[PDB]
Amino acid sequence: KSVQVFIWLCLILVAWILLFNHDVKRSPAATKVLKCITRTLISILTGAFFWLVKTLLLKILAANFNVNNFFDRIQDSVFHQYVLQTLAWTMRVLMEALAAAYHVFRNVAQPFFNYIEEEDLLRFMIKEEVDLVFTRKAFTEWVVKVYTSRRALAHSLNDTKTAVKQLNKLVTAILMVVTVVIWLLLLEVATTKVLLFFSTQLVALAFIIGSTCKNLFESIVFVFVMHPYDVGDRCVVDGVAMLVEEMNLLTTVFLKLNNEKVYYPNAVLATKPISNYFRSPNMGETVEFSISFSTPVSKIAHLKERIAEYLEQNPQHWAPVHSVVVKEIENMNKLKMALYSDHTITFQENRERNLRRTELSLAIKRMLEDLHIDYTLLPQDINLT
Amino acid sequence: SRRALAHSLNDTKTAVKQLNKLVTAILMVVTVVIWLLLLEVATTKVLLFFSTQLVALAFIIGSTCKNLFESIVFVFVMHPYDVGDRCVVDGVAMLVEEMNLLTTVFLKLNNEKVYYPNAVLATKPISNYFRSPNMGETVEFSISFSTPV
Amino acid sequence: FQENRERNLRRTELSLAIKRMLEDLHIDYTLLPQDINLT
Repeated sequence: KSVQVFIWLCLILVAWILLFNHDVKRSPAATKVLKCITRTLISILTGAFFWLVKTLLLKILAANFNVNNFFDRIQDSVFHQYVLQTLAWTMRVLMEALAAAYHVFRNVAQPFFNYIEEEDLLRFMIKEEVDLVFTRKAFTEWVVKVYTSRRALAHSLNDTKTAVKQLNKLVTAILMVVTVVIWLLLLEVATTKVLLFFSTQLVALAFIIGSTCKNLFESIVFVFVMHPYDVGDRCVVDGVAMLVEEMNLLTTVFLKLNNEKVYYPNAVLATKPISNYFRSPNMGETVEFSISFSTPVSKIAHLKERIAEYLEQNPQHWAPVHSVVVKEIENMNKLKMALYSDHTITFQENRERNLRRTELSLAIKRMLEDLHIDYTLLPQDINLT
Repeated sequence: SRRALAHSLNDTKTAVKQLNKLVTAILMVVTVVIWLLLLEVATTKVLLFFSTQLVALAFIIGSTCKNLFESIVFVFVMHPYDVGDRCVVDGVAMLVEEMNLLTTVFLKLNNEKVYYPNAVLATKPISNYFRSPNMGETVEFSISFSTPV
Repeated sequence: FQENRERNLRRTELSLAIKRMLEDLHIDYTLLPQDINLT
């Protein structure tokens, strides 16, 4: 549509030029109005060109956001469509997009059949599709997680579109003001001295508003170019973890682990390093405990074996790979012990992370108690008088 | 090591491609404006207005362009690390992940993903384990003063 | 230190070895004695 209107207007301009190109001086007054009309036509042509470049910039930014998120958005949409069947166009579908779901899934599944009913899936989709898509409770939890992910994707799309809309509003404002001032200058309405006074006033306007414009440009470069996180991602800034809430071009809204709302200037964030749990691989855990220096090495080997068996017998929570080390020896009485193991998830699920860590710590405490590993204070020599 | 080398080559090529895209953009805009000026299409006053608007565009975008140029100078000229190298920044060890011209992605020892502005890294000192020689170890223990020599 | 896990495992092994060697030699640490006057 943009190129269509542009070519229409340029054809209008060239047609006007061809008709009046002939040297036919109807009247001196006619020449003045003809010059004014020509200047206005070329001014609106420049305005249309500015509109074209504006829409090109906005569309390339939208395409970058698409290459960033729309792939996962379409994947989630396809997964939701497949789940519903068992129980551009993609952009439009994404924009359009608990207990009840679990009850519906249970009703669909055959009574007294914990596993997913293959017959029901076969009647609704192909066997290969059902296998690719694939305990009723686990299926319900996965469906709830997929619904939450789709809601988060929709919120992220809305945030991106709102940021793009605000950027479009700002760019359109500057474009319109530039177009009107260009039309005024081409009409040649002001004298030289007044034009110089306007020039120095524009220089002062620049000197003043340019600091905030630089801040704004840095913020949008951080938001779009760097693009460190999406809406709903749990991120750490200056050592404190939060959750992304909004995507304003000049600020970002965060929720702390206590649900406290926070506001951060995007320019300030650009200077700081940013960490993202959602985009990170499976995260690592660490537990610290202390034991006496007199502990035999055999007990340490037994503890290592118990840790290994406990970690390998719980693959749904912990990866088999793990390490146990000694940090330092204090006064030849205390040994500092550290365990390292990786979850099957990231720190995005903070509550699940903490529950799993508590379970692992209690398990390690029980294993240490079983092995009779003890800690002791250094004996004190007292001389009476 | 071969996989890491391939990843490093891909990261370098992607950084070069982004740099090429940016340079091509500025080159194309400069070429079209040069063509317009040589065609002599605009009047003097409109040209002066365009000149002051370009001056304002410079005043605004030049801070970010300076940051970008510092970042690319740090990435290419200084070149302190490669992809997959384990480096220490501000006392914390990490692993290089990506080689963006304006940012670098790191993985901490807990596998946590981190983002650092390349301009900020340029100001800080950087340590690299991969490029370092065989490293030294140290162990501390305490004993009584009455211990015989 | 690129192989952080191997580095830490080797350091732990060395620390345990040093602990065993110190225990064999009967090298000990002691707190300073405290003088107490009853009333």
